[PDB]
Amino acid sequence: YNTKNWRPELRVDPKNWTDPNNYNLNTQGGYIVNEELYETMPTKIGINRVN
Amino acid sequence: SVGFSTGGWTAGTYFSDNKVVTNQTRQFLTPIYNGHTYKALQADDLTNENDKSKWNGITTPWGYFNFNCYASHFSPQDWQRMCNEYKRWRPKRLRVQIYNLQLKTIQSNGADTQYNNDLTAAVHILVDGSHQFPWAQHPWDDTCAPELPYVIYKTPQYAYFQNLAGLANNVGTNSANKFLKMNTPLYVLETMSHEVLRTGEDTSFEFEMSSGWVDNQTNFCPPQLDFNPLHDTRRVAPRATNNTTQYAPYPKFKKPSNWVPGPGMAYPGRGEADGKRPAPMTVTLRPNTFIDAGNNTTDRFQQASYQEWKPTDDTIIGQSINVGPINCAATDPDAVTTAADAEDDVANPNTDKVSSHRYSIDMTRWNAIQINVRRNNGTPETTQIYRHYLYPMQAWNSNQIDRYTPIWDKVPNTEWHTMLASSDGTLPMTHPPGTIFIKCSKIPVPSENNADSYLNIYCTGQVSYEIEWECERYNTKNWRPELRVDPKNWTDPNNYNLNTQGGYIVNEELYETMPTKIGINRVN
Amino acid sequence: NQTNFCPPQLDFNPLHDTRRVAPRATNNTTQYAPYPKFKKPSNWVPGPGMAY
Amino acid sequence: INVRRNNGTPETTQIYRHYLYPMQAWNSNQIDRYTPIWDKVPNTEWHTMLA
Amino acid sequence: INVRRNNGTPETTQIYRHYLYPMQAWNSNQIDRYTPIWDKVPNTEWHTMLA
Amino acid sequence: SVGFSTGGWTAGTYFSDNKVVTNQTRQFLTPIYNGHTYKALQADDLTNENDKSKWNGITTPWGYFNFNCYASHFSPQDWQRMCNEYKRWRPKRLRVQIYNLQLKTIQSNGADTQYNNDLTAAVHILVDGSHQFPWAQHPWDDTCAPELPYVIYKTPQYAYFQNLAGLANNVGTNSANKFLKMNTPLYVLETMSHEVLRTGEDTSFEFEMSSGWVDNQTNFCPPQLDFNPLHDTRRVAPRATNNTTQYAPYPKFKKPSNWVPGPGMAYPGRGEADGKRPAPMTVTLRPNTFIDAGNNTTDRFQQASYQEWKPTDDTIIGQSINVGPINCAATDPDAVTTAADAEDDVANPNTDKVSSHRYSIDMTRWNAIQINVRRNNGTPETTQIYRHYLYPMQAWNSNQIDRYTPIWDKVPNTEWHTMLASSDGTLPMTHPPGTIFIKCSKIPVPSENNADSYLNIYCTGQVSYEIEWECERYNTKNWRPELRVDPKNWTDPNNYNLNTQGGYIVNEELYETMPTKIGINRVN
Amino acid sequence: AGLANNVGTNSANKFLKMNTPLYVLETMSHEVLRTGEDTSFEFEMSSGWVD
Repeated sequence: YNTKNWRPELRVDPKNWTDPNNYNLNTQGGYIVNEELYETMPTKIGINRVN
Repeated sequence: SVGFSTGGWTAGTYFSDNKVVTNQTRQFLTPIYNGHTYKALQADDLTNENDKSKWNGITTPWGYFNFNCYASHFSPQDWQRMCNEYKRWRPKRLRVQIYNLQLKTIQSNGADTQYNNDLTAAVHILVDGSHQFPWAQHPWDDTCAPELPYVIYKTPQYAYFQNLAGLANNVGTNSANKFLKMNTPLYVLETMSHEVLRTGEDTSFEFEMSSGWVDNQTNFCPPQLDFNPLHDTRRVAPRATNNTTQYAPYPKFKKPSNWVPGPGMAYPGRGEADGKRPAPMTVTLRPNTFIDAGNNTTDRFQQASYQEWKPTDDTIIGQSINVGPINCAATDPDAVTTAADAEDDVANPNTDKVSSHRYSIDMTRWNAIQINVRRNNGTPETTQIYRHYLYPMQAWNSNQIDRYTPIWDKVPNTEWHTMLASSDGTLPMTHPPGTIFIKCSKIPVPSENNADSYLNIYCTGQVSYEIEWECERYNTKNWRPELRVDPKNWTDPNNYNLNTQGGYIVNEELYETMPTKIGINRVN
Repeated sequence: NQTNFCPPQLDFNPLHDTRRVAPRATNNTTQYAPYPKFKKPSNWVPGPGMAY
Repeated sequence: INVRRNNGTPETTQIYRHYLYPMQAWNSNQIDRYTPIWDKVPNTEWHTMLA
Repeated sequence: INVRRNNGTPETTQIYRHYLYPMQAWNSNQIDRYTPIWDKVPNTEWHTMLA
Repeated sequence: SVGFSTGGWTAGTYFSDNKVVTNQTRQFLTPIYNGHTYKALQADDLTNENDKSKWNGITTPWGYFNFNCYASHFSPQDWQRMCNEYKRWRPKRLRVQIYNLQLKTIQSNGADTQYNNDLTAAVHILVDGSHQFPWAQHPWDDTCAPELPYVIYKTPQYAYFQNLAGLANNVGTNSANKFLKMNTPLYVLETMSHEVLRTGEDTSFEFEMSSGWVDNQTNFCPPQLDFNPLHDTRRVAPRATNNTTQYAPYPKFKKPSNWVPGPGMAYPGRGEADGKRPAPMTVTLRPNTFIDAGNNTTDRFQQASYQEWKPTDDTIIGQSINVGPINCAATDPDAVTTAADAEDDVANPNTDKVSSHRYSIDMTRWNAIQINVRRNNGTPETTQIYRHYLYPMQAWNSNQIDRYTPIWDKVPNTEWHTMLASSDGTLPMTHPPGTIFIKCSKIPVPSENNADSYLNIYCTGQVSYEIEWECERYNTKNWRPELRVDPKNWTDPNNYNLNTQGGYIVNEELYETMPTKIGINRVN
Repeated sequence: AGLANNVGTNSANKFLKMNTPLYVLETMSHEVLRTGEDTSFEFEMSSGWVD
């Protein structure tokens, strides 16, 4: 993408996660995904296109 | 140098079989806009209850040129000749020249205001050809270049949309509210490379245009009625008696057609005396992660059904999304929803003064659509379809346009769009001619206190703009003479003429239409 | 991967009037008044949808 | 959608099913990483736009 | 089509006129030997798919 | 000629795998400085007890351009993209163009002030590329080119240091006092060849830059903790019982490391409410042949020990040598000693408004260092090292920087220097981009009495400046997603945006950091 | 565990926990060998002297 936007844009990032330990392993070998809440890593989060 | 002109006056229209070329030159005036600075513009502060909007945006120091209208490129004479001699036309390309620039300082001496030229002052000229800035241009804006060639053209100031105050605000956590507010873009034209020009310099621009045709011809025959009555159809209509069906052939003058009337919506609008919800269609936006604060801090929604949020009237009015004309092939709203070019005194009725596209006699556009069923008790009943969408086997024509119609509109930049058939008569194009932005240079002056203080200047120059039009002459086997664009029907014989005060006389008693699609028949 | 911040209906310059006028119905006749600067009718229809 | 009756009463109703119509423009909804990539278009004579 | 009201009552209604919509796929109806081969598309600016 | 522009507006950022190119243009204003003359500047007269310095120097009629800051070259958007997409970057070269020059006379007519251009007036432009003049530039000066491209850039006035009044004075015979006073240099820019330009002329400059990298990645693993706990270490820890030593192996999760924590000093400073000695480190200078007069005519020293002279507090304050941040790899002072960009009303706390580099999560930077001994009576005791110098086998990382950080600093011109690892985040370079000095020509007017009387003028023009950045994209084998520079954590969603007054909104409620080294892990 | 944990807001605690990497060797290309296969490796070494 190229943009002429001045301001910074939203990006896919862990900061909004309820559970900081996510997509990580526990001591039993369990793969930890979305136990407390669904943590979305969606498309179309931040990149603006002009109309 | 300072004493050489960078161009000359170019004008006149060239006619030929396959192409028409229009040439216009205007003297223009560009002032300083917005105090040479960018500002946020919030409609909630500017409006009142009669018309309220949450529209937010940015006003810029820049200004721009607008060529989009036919009266800008065609005199009434030349428009008449287009409508009479050609079955269709479309713009192929636009060439713009800006030259003979003059930069004058505005300096007060005593009570007098003296105008002296600053020979080293410059003008900023930016062209955005890839549309990387917002494209703030509403097609029916009054900002277009003037119709009369000797009238000065004041360039309009550029401003664009940022967000809706009701949607984009500081509310909730991980909410569409904050994200719309966080993700709101800001555009500054000084972040793009552009030309700066002094009085001896000039510049030029060319834009290739791809689009659909403006059609000048009309269909006398409804596609459903094109058949030979002299002969029977093999096709038979059902007749329901008790639990069985008896069949009988369609009458010779009624033959069922494969061809469905085109899409249409006959919605006039609310017709209210306010400016709240004037359009036939309004739209409300509620992102699914939106948080309603139950205050005036956000838009308001009540849930009407499970997972359904109905906006309040204030929310509809606030987001101020107005869609029209939507009528497409429906002819009842034509007069009411296409209107333009009217000033409201309320002292005298403007009903017949206003311009609209109501004058089409085309037979592919429908008043009403009836669907027919029969209930179990044997009662036939018929209802009408007021909103009729795209359906297989539809064929229809666009509505007429006139000379005061805008030429193009910009197709929204989106993943998906349906066919581009406009109810207002513009030609939607993916890339319209790129916007030419113009700004007077900011000449600072020293100030003792820290202050932004500049030299008051303005720019004057000549803009020459040219469109090459692809056109096609008509051939017909019609025996009879056809309707043409002509003054004979005018209520006021003195029209597009000047009065003794220099006033240009247009449509004082009544709107005199010079529409497309008046006379030229095409066979079905 | 990209999002539209601007509704295609709202992309316009409020600083200027639209030539286009809205109908006002009094008795059997129509009076016309211009659309407000911040409400400009759009050619662009909201996309297809079903909320069920 | 907005209409006005003969007695002068404006009334507005909502369109819950809204089909393809001329001059529409819109975007797809977002996806995430757990979304399937493709689907098979049915083998048929006719199909509308794939959105 | 299926909705649920606020009081918890599900209700279903039928669509008797169903227009072109994204992601539709269908076939033409059968023909026989007494069917006409062709028809003329109306001469017009706009037409939808010929089915 | 007078009516031709000597350039155009150049802007925009180019991104690529191996290089990023920024382009900025600013309209600038250069006034007459210092009455077109050189003057001595003595701080003892300008200051008072709250902040006193013996600083002496020269103020010049010249002024200069300052490009040193990231916000000058990067919009918040472009800074975000650098931090997200690249593991490191450094400036390769700087290109500067000065053009479209305008020289206006300031002449009063009655109560009005009229601005007319003098077409034959000139501008002096001096570039010192070999740094033969003093380099007066403190990296955190507020004199840098403006962040917003449409803001006017007022060039700062140039002034430099000569000597310290306490050290350099007329005292003693054959003393460091007189020699410092005798040997004090004087620099006049009119003794170097330079360009003079009228409105039709322009000029350009290029500067090659060699430097270290700005690192965008963070170490999740302390180099001491990178080991496999599943296995024993052969290495055994001593256990002291009476006069003998018993050995036992280190635990599996504690394995002694060869790697020493990097150098650091955790000194906050005095934290006093005055401006006297604000830095963590202060330095006093006493040449060995210096003579103390026992008066206020010199600096004051008491001998504390044989051949040791301890300065009085007034002497420390007077010489005004302030050194910080010195913390290097120590993280406790990070917030307090790196702060910047704060105005003190004292009415509202600026604690969270101020910018500092406190946000690094890197694991190579230490809170505290403990050393461990055992006395003869069997008592173990542990103390901490508050100043920890360079030592063999140290490895550490720089602290984070933000967009408001200056890019470079000048390495002092000296025989010896240690490694260039900055606590403030600048890139020290032996030759920074040469300073471009600018001065309005001195146009004298005749005067009846002998007097220095000139014509009041100022210069306006456009400066275009460009940096080519060498950058590297990151590759990682990390499975999990990483932190990125993003608005989500902002207290104020409306940031780096404009308000309705044209104000540019930055960090009103709290400082919103867009730091380097936020998310990208490098393996130890 | 003392540094990286779920505590505070916008804190080094959560960021250390969020930003913790995970490495899985099956995400890198490598050889698989049966009994008849063999493999070899060479490593150039630069270092100081043992005196």
